[PDB]
Amino acid sequence: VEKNITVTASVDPAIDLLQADGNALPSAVKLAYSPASKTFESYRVMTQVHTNDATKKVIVKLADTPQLTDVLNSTVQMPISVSWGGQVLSTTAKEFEAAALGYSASGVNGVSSSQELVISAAPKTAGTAPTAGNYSGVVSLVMTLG
Amino acid sequence: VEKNITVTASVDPAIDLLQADGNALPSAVKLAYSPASKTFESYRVMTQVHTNDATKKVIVKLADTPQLTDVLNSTVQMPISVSWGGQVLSTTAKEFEAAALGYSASGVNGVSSSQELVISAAPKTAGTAPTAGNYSGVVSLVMTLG
Amino acid sequence: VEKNITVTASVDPAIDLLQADGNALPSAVKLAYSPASKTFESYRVMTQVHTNDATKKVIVKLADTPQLTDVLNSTVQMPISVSWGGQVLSTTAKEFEAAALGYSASGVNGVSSSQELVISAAPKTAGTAPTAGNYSGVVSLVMTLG
Amino acid sequence: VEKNITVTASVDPAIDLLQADGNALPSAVKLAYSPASKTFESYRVMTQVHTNDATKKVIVKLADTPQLTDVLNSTVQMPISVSWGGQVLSTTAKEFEAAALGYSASGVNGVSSSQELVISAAPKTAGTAPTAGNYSGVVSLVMTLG
Amino acid sequence: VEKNITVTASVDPAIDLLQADGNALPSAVKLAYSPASKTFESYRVMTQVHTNDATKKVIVKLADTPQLTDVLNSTVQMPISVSWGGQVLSTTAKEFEAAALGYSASGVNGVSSSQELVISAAPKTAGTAPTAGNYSGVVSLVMTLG
Amino acid sequence: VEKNITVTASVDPAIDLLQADGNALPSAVKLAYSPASKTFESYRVMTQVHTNDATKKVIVKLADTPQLTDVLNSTVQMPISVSWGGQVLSTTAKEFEAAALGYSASGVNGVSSSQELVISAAPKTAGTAPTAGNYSGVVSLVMTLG
Amino acid sequence: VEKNITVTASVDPAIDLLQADGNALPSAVKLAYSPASKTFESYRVMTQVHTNDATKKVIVKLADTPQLTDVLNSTVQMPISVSWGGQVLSTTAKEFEAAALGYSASGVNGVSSSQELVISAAPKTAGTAPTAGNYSGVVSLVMTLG
Repeated sequence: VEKNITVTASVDPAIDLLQADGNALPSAVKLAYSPASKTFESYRVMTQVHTNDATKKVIVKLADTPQLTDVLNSTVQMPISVSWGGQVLSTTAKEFEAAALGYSASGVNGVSSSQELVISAAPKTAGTAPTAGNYSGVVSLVMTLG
Repeated sequence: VEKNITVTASVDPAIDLLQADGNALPSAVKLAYSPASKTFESYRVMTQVHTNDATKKVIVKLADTPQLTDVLNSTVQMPISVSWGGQVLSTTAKEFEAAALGYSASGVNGVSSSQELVISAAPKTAGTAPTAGNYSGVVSLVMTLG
Repeated sequence: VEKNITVTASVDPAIDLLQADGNALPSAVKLAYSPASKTFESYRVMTQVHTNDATKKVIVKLADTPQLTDVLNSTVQMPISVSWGGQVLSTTAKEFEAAALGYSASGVNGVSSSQELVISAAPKTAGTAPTAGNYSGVVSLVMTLG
Repeated sequence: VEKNITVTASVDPAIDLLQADGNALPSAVKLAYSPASKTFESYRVMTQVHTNDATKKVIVKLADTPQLTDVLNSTVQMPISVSWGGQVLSTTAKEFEAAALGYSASGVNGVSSSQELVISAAPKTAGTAPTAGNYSGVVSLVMTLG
Repeated sequence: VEKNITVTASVDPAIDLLQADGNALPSAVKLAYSPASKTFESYRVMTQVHTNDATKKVIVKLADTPQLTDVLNSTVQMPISVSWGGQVLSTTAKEFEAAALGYSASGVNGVSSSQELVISAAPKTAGTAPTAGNYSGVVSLVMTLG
Repeated sequence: VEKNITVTASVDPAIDLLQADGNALPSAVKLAYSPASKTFESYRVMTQVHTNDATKKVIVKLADTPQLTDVLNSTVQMPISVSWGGQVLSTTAKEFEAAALGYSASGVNGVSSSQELVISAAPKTAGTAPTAGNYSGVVSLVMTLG
Repeated sequence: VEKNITVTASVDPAIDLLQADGNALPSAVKLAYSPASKTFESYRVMTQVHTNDATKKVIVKLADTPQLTDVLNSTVQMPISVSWGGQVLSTTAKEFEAAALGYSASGVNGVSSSQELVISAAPKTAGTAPTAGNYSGVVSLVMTLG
């Protein structure tokens, strides 16, 4: 037999995010709506940033405001909230100092301390249940070196 | 770098199931077979039901009779048994009263007492060892409000 | 709501391993490294073997020599040592007699006495600290009936 | 049968924490709230630090301020307090001298005397009961050598 | 090193149970069976109830009738008997008056006198030895304020 | 509140060991080392055997030769010596007659006279102090009816 | 409605590879690049070989040397390393004996023990970061019977 396995990779020499255990971030996450409290469960994962130069600050921002949208009704939207390193991310660029990230906390140089990434969504109107259906959205997290 | 994390969610304003610790139910379970006793281990998890209205009864049923089937032989089947709240579930719809579920037992309104969910399988013929191989199946648990 | 829980199972009519309390073996284990003594902590669990026929001997072997490898450097390796029933396992097949396992020690037929399984790792060079990073590996324990 | 047990380990040649009995620290802890005194129970464990070089000081800090957050409401928070070696830990780095830790108190070189680790939480407003629900959080304890 | 310790807590502002020495109740108990008398040993622990309001009665009940079940045979069952405060608990709700509990017997307000909790099991048929194997079950004790 | 207490039990209809006061045997024991005499303290407990049939002999043996091993060095071992009923136990099976055990010495039928169980360890080389550290081991006592 | 689902299959009566859980191998894999260590993450999957005749040896080779190439610059290349069964694969043909594969380890005849497949890539010049961009490549694994 012949088995053609396609191998693909994306390379950025400067920066990237990886999980605290040394694995790539998940490509998809699942949220749960609970009717009693009218809110969605948050997704939390501990991430470490790998950098080529540890002396420069890190700028984190979102490419666009993420929104959960119904697969059958593009009109219905629900905002998505993303926070990294304990601060809420948005289109405006946040800045993290190199000393705050704690590079080389372990024996590996260029790897910072674990930073928590939180993904969550809320109804667009407070105290109102969202319309039934399946929702989907994309969070475009952009990280660049100072 | 840019990391496109896809966020998806399914919303039902009326009812749903969550674990007793406030987490979504597992998407996959594993059963073990012991050759000496010719039986499979059961999977048990404690679940709590969240409802928009606590005064209505709850109807629980299975969409279809689940069966473990060999991944390499669709002919070989093994029945799966599912029980929730201490009663055996089937295609015929069971009914649970609102008072039996014990809503608002804790300080959170609309959340009932913990109900145990049991997943298990048995050989289709009693006292006969199943054929060797890998088996798989899907349990489609359907819960609706009265 | 509909919740599609996938149920999967692997069946071998002859033999398998289970924990002494009647649970499946863990799918993952964690080792701890202490800088002071340059050695890793061992993982120990008490297991019982279930057999269809108690009169036959048991052959235990490893599919391949396990090694801890760095997730970021496939070149760096650390050997893993596995021992079951008080004897060191390897690629060469060990043999355990049916009388040594003590079948039906309790009231259940076909279940032997508790056998200890030990998982441990050591640096590839004695007296040298391993390179910092996260390591991973797989132990493929193979058990077959005589 | 074949049983694929995944073995993973994290190695830091310089420093780490272990329990006083020579076991890894627990990955999860449980706190208890008492309605009568409006306070949470503290978690206490005796830990020993293992070092490659016993002549250097030890710096202990938290990667971020831990907070207990409701699994269903990311808005509700409760601060977590962590203290090690009798001093309260925070984002600002504490320093412990090598003589204060008492290295080689027993016959093992590079192992210090037992240091107590305390994990506790309190309501964000004094004298006010927290909202009912399930809370979760992560404490990221960072220890590095001087 | 970085050590991510997960901290979790469950909060009910009204009521809860704690041990007489101020510790959380055990999450697991062990029963012993003696062949000579055909009965199981009882588990006894002294508990104190903490309440936000000491003037209201206390309702105690079980979410479902607990049963010991064989880990390898879901058909085999053994009933579990639970009694708190000297009275047998069941699905029907018991009621304890605020004066009978003796609140503030010591210097701490809102804490009652010690109440004994008894967990025990018996064979489903009197005078018959249970089938050999390992048994497990869950007791869901529900306590609410009047 | 809801408190999920897990109840588990192991049943053997034929035989078992219990303490002379009617309690289960301890799951863990502690040994002390005195530098002055290069020996370990022995652990002694008085046990009574409960049997379904008092006319049959009792066979007592160890599943494997117990050894104290260093938690940080699996190479270092220390033998453990176990004796029950005044005779040294080993892998080879001992036999105790029904008349020697003195069944029904008290008013309870099927319960024998008190038999002493001794657990002790010694250095693997006589007159040599063991290496410093923490040691652990498991004694697998197997008792079966004739 | 009419839904035209195209069904296609490739048949080789002699040999093929499947995952250890009985699924086809993935058609695409993703590699992660970390700037700090200047290396790519490896892809590891456990595979089992199915054969028509278990007495013949197995020859494994690559059709051509795989290389990661930039989608926008065909000049930029990065070598891909593939290893199966613990040995590095190349254009020269490796040979695996029928006894080393351990056929019929489980109850299914003609299925061998689990063999690990590793896919990884490295920069063409050691210690040099690859040029930024998206890379792609194909691994043509050829397996034939002796």
